[PDB]
Amino acid sequence: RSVRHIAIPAHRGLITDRNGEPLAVSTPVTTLWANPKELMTAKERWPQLAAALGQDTKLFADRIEQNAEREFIYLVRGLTPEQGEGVIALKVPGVYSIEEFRRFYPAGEVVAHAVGFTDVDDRGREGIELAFDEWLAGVPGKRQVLKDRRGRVIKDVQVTKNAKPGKTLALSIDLRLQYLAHRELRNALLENGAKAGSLVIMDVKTGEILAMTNQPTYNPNNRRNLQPAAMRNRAMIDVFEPGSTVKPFSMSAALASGRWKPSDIVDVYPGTLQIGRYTIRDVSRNSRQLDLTGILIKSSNVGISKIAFDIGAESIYSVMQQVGLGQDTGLGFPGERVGNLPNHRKWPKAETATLAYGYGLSVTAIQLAHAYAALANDGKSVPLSMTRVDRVPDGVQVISPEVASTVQGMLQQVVEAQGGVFRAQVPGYHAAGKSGTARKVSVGTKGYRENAYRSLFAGFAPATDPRIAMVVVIDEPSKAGYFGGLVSAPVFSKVMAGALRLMNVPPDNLPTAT
Ligand SMILES: *C(=O)[C@@H](NC(=O)[C@H](NC(=O)N1CCN(CC)C(=O)C1=O)c1ccc(O)cc1)[C@@H]1N[C@@H](C(=O)O)[C@@H](C)CS1
Ligand SMILES: [Cl-]
Ligand SMILES: [Cl-]
Ligand SMILES: [Cl-]
Repeated sequence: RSVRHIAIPAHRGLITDRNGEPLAVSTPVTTLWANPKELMTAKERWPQLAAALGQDTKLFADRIEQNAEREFIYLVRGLTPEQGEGVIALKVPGVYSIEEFRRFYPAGEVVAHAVGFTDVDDRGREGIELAFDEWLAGVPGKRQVLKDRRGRVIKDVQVTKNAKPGKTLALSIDLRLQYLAHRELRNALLENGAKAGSLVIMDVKTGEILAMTNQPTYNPNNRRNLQPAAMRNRAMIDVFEPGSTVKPFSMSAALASGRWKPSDIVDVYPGTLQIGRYTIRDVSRNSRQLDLTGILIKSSNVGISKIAFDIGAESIYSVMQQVGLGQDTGLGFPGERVGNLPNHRKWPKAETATLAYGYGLSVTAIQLAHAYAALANDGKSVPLSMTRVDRVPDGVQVISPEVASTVQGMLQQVVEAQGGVFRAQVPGYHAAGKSGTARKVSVGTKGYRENAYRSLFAGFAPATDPRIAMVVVIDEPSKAGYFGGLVSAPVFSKVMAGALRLMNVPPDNLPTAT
């Protein structure tokens, strides 16, 4: 007869949203174990015990007989505390209970990518659970039990070490906006027959990530049939060419250069522009000349190319780096990518062009939203945060108030003007933003696919005092068009309207309110 040492399960720290809503919680459960040696002295209680555990009488009997010489086996794990003491009430000799915890995710698939999960051993393996594992993990206690010759538990002798709970972590996420964002992205995925998507909502003034959702997603409370594809927090860990969505930054470089002003007109006839062996092409070849604003409204590649040739790549590269494209966010989310902003010594005409209209670089959805947040925040960039922020941090002026203000105005025109991106309009509010439509990279070679696109829309609102920026990305829609302003803009409209209402933001455009 010896003294066995056994663990005292500790509480894992609570993860909440920014308002205290539970996202990850350690819920008390009871596991039943048995001493076969003791159970063998009470065989006639078996059929009753077997039925209380929902097991076939003979199969249960087989289990115990196969482990007869043994002193410890598990009967069932993770019952409710009531279920456990219900069975313990049967007073079957050799049946014991252990009070433990199971990690439970109340929002399930809605916040799976941000939150992640713990594995069997209670260690974080994905998402925030992994990133803050040290913080969240408690330290298990220990106690001593005396058992006799036949393994029968005789006495609880002492607690050698108390258990200590993990610490509470409050995320920057607003679960209300996360629900709204999650449902709308799913709907659009399904309407459009798309393969994947992301949606990011950011507070432009504080840097707090208010929502981050992706499709495909999964249920962390039930991972039985989980495939690896569904696990990716795409918004942070997948990179893409932003296409036309970087034009407002190219345009920001232009206005900062002293060589351009909004009234300037650019001749974009014939809608192509040969340079070398490569042809810069416009998709909407309907106008012959466009002012600066009209270059954004019609999303003219030729137009932006000509401005780019005039100002040079370095000024464009510069603004893109400054707003944080291809830069480290400093969030340290597991697997998070920085993307790439190519740095050349000599910038040929083509590479200057393709950079200015958003190819040759790669960003994440979170980075894109960050850049639009800076633009919306009168040119002041603020560090990203995925945890609740108490004090509004000190920002860095990355674009002058004046340039930012002008570019905000052009983007508002992109949504509201005739021939604009009208599906992006937000009932009740003035919205600003920019669509994008980008050919996907060829599988198995260099170059681009002729029929697979990524639909983008990026923006902020309300125009008169911007509070939130948003990025909607949808991959390979195949059912109802593929242009950014057809596919992603209506999602922007719907989510933005809901978000601003949920945040009680006063409407700034009542003739369209509800
Ligand atoms: C902004 O996103 C614009 N989109 C396009 O021009 C794309 N272009 C491309 O995907 N690519 C791929 C790679 N290269 C060489 C490296 C290119 O030169 C290039 O242009 C595009 C291509 C085909 C089709 O059918 C559509 C788009 C403009 N933005 C949109 C928008 O706002 O969503 C529109 C309305 C005009 S095209
Ligand atoms: Cl990276
Ligand atoms: Cl953070
Ligand atoms: Cl791609």
